[PDB]
Amino acid sequence: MITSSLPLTDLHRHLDGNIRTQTILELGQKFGVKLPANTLQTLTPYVQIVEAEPSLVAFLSKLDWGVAVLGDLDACRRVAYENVEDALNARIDYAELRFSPYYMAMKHSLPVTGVVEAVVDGVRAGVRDFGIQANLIGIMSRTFGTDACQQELDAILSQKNHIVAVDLAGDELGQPGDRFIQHFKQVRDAGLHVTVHAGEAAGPESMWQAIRDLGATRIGHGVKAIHDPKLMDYLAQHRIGIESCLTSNLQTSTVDSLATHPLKRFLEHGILACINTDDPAVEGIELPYEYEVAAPQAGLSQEQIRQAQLNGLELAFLSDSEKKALLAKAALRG
Amino acid sequence: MITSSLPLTDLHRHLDGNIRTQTILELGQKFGVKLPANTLQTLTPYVQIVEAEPSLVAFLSKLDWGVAVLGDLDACRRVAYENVEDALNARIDYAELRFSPYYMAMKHSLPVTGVVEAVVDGVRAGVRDFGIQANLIGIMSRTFGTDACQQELDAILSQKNHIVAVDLAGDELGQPGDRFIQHFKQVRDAGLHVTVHAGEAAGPESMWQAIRDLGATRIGHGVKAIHDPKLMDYLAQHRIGIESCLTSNLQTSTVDSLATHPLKRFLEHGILACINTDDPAVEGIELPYEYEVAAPQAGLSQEQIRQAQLNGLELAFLSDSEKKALLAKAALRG
Ligand SMILES: OC[C@H]1O[C@@H](n2cnc3c2N=CNC[C@H]3O)C[C@@H]1O
Ligand SMILES: OC[C@H]1O[C@@H](n2cnc3c2N=CNC[C@H]3O)C[C@@H]1O
Ligand code: NA
Ligand SMILES: [Zn+2]
Ligand SMILES: [Zn+2]
Repeated sequence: MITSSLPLTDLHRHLDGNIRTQTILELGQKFGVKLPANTLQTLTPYVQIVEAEPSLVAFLSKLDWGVAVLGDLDACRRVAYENVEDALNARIDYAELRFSPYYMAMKHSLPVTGVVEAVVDGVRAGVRDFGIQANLIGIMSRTFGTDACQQELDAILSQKNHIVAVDLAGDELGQPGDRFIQHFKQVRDAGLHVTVHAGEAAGPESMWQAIRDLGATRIGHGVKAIHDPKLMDYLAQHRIGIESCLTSNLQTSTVDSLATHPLKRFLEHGILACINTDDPAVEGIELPYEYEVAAPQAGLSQEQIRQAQLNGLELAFLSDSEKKALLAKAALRG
Repeated sequence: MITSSLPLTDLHRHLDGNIRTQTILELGQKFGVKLPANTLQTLTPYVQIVEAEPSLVAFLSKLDWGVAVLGDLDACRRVAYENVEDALNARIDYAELRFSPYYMAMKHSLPVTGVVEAVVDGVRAGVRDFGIQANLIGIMSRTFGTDACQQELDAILSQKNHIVAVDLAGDELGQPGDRFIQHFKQVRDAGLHVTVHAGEAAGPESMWQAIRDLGATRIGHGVKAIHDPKLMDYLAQHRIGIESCLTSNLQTSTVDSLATHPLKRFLEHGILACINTDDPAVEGIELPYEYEVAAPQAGLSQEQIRQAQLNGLELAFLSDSEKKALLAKAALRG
C-alpha cells in the first residue's frame, strides 16, 4: 500500500513506452499509419504485453507501435503532456519521465532536437495544468548503435537546462555499456546525473561497468546483483540506487516469479531500492498496483514497502532542499 | 492469419468475462461500487491479466470487478449488447456467447431468471443492430455448488427457446463434473446441447467423465488429453469438439508455453479443435490476435490454422443448413 504521508515518486518511467492506446489509434489515423487493428480492444494485444516475453528484446518490440504514430513534433508534445496527466492519475507526487528522442523520431524521420524541445514543452504544459512535480531524463537507445546515441546525446544536451540526467536503455546484451564510455563522459562534463539500465538481461559485470566507468549513481533494474555478494555490499555502502520494476522484470522473463524477485533481499541488505512502473501502458499496470499487488506478491512487508517509497524520494535527482520540501508537503496528509 | 473467404467463429467466449473497462467504470459510478482505481489506465491491472496467474481460480478472480458493477437488469442487458458489438469488431461472423446468470446476479442479488431474459434481450438487440450471427450458451458456475447450479439451470431453461447449450465452468478441481450428472440429465432432457470445461486444471479423467456421464459433445480446453493416447483416439473417432483457448491456457498457467500447447498435436491427430478467445477483455486479447500471433507461436502452419478455422464452423451448435449458409456467405469474400 501507498503511504499517504510520504511523497510518491516514479523514477523509472518511460514516457515513450506509455502511450495511450486511444492516442495510438487517433495519431495512427491522423498520419495514415496502417495499424494491426482499429479498435481499443482489438489493438490492445499488439501494443500491450499479453504474457511474459522470452527476453528483453522481445519485450522491447511492444513499444514499437506507439512511436510508429509520432508523425510530427506536435504528436511528441501531445504524448508528453498526456504522460503528465497519467502520472497525476497514478497518485505520483514527483515523476522522472525518461524518453529516447531518437527512438521517437525514427519512424517518421523527425528532427531529434525538435523532438527534445517538443517533449520539454509538453511536460512543462502538463506540469502547469496538472500540478505535479516532474523532471526529464534523456535516454540514449543503445540498440541503434553508438553513432545514433551520439546524435541523440547532442539533442539531449541542447536542452540540458531542462533535463536532469541521461540514461542508457534498450538491448543490453547486444550493446554493452563499455561502448558508451565517451558518451557518458560528455554527460558528466555537462553536469548531468547518470542512471543506466544494467544487470537486467546481462549480468553483474554490466552493473560494475556502469558504476565504475559510466559513473552511474542509479541503476535501472540491477536484478543480477543478487548473484554477486560483493556487488550487493558495494551498492549498500556507496548508496547506489536500484530502480526496481517488478512487473517489468516478470514480463521480460528477467525474473521467473515475483516470489523470487530480489527486491526484498536488496532492502534487507540496506540497499536503496525503490519501486517504479517502467513502461506502464505496454505492461498494463500503473504505480498503485505495483504497490498494492506486485510488491506484496514479491514478499515485501508493509514496512519494507514504506522503506522503498522513502528510498524513491532519497534517490530522486533533486536537491536536498527540494527533497526536504516534498517530505514536508506530504507529511501534512494522511 | 484469419482466412477471409471462410466463416470466422468464436465458440468459447464468456460475455461476463468480456466487460469493457470503460463500462466497469461507468456502471461502478452509477451504482456506487467502490473500485480499486478510477481511470482506465489505473483500473486496467485490476481487471485484466498482467502476467500468467498461478492457478485457474487466480485467473478467475480477474472477472470479479466486471460482474460487481451489474447493479440492475439493464446493466446485464448493456454488457450483453456491448458484447455483440465487440464480436463484430473482432471480425467474427458467428459467435456463441456463454454466460453464468447466477454469477452476474450475485453481487447485487439480481433475479437470476431476470438476468437470463436481460441477456437474451441485449444479444437480440445487438444482433439486430450490428448484423453478425450469434447464439447463447447458459453456464452453470460449478464454483458455487450443486444447489446454486440447479437454481442457475432452472433460470437458463426458462429461456431454452433462445439458448442452444449449457456449459459447466469455474473451479474444475474444486467442483468435479461427477457432482452435476443430474443437472446435465435435465439439459439433455430439455433438448439442449452440452459443452463442459474439462481437462484444464484436472486431468484427462475429467474429460472422460464429461463425455461419458455428462454427454458433452464439445470440451472447453481439454488440454490434458495430450497425456492420454486412448482419449485422443476417442476424440478423433467420435468427432468430439475441442475448444482451444491459446492465451487463456497460458494465463492460467495450464500450459507452460505456446510452443508446448497441444493444439498442433490435436490437429495432427485429426481432432476437431478450434480457436477461441475465452475471456478477451480479461486476457487483453481478441480473436484476430489469436489467429495472427498466438497460433503461429503455438507452431501451427497457415494450413493448420485454416483447418482450425473450418473446425469452428463444423463444431458450431447450428444445423447443417445454417452451416452451409455461413460457408456460402463467407465464400464470396477475400
Ligand atoms: O524509452 C524508450 C527506450 O527505452 C528502452 N526501454 C524501454 N523500457 C525498457 C527499455 N530498455 C531496457 N529495459 C527494459 C525496460 O526497462 C526502449 C527504447 O530504447
Ligand atoms: O462465464 C463466467 C463463469 O465462467 C467461468 N470461467 C470464465 N472463464 C473461464 C471460466 N471457467 C473455467 N476455466 C477458465 C476459463 O475458461 C467463471 C464464471 O464461473
Ligand atoms: Na493486461
Ligand atoms: Zn526502463
Ligand atoms: Zn471458458
